[PDB]
Amino acid sequence: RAFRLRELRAAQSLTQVQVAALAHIRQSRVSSIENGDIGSAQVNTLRKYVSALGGELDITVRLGDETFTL
Amino acid sequence: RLRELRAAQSLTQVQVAALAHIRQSRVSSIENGDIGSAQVNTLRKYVSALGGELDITVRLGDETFTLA
Repeated sequence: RAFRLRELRAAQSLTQVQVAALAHIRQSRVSSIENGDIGSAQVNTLRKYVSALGGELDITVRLGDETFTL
Repeated sequence: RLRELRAAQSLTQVQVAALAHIRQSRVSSIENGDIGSAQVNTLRKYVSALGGELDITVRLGDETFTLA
C-alpha cells in the first residue's frame, strides 16, 4: 500500500531525495507518504509524487449513479 | 463542481463543514476550485458528508491501484 509506492520508486533506482527533487516536495513528505500516511498529504503533493514515479493520479467522486473527476 | 454537488444535496457550507468535522475555511477553498491544497483526509470527509465516496487511484499504463 505504502509498500507498493516504495517498490515503484525503488524499481526505478530513485532515492526519496531524488523523488523529492523531481516532485519539488519536501523529503519529509516523501517519507510520510511512503510510511502509509496518505490521508495527511495535500492533493497537489500526492499528484507530483506519483508523476515523479511515472504514474498518473486519478481522484474521482462517486455520488449515487454519477462519478465525477476532480 | 463540488459546490454544485454540495448545493444539489441541499446542504450549506456551514453544515458540510460541521458534518465533516472540518474548519469551514477548508471547505471554502475546496469549493472555490482549490483541490490542490486540500489534504486527502479533508477532501475524503467533505465528500462523505455529501453522501459520496472518494477514490484515489494510481495508474501506470493499464495497471491501477487505490491509495484511498
